[PDB]
Amino acid sequence: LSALNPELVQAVQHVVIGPSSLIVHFNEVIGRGHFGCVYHGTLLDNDGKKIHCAVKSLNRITDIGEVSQFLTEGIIMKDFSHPNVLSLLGICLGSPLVVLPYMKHGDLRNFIRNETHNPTVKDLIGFGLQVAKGMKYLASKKFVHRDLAARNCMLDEKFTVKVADFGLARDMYDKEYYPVKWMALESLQTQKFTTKSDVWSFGVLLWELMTRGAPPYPDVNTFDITVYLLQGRRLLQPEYCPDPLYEVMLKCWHPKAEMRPSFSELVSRISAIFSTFIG
Ligand SMILES: c1ccc(Cc2c[nH]c3ncc(-c4cnn(C5CCNCC5)c4)cc23)cc1
Repeated sequence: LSALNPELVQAVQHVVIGPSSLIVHFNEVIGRGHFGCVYHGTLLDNDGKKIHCAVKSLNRITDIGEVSQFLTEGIIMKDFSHPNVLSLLGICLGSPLVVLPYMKHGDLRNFIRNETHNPTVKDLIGFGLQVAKGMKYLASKKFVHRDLAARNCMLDEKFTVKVADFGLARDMYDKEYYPVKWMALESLQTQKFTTKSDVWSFGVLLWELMTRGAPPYPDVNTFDITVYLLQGRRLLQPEYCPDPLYEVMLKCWHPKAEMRPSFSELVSRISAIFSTFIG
């Protein structure tokens, strides 16, 4: 660690959590191993307030080159915070640690699929509006997510949705062993991603919300999706999805990227749909 470049060490000081400020429960994993090496932890802020956090161990990092790159991703991610985006609490330098807020309800897809939970149509549109707000923020920063889906959004104790799976929180489902159906048509054809291809993914995420986590295009092979979309076939209107909300989804799947709504337009249109419900 003494081999680290000093101007880079100075640069990362506002992101670094001192080892005396973090208590990691290496004996308690979060999510039964489904999210890899992530543990319960306790972060002590400057005032001594105890913060329940999720601590990911980055075992895939060994050399000083990978360590430096990890410090930079930390510096960049610390500048991203919004109520609807998973916010980095900090980093710790065993293996390097990524400290994230604790999300009581885990991923959005498993929450809406859980038979014991009963989110209303209002609550579901509300989750889609929160995702649109988080994406509007990421898009304003010229950030292209590339993997927006309900599995990649987290839900906290106050039912606030956090767009995740970016920066140091990427490869969320990295399991140790012993997304073509969300992609825009041009991304399937050219392998190039833009904010307008994230708008497409957003439309598929809206459809996941309104069907309470059903898998998209279950009868279509991942190889056959391109042709299916070129024929002008699209995901159908879910049973209890309001028509103006389905109109919004169809706009997200326009074959011409330039004709799709912006995330700013999506927040505007969805906020007005959301306001029609009693609460
Ligand atoms: C890297 C990047 C992002 C993560 C995601 C993550 C960050 N903070 C979390 N806080 C809690 C949980 C989580 C997982 N499952 N659960 C619950 C679900 C309801 N039943 C009890 C368990 C909570 C996940 C995360 C991980 C690694």
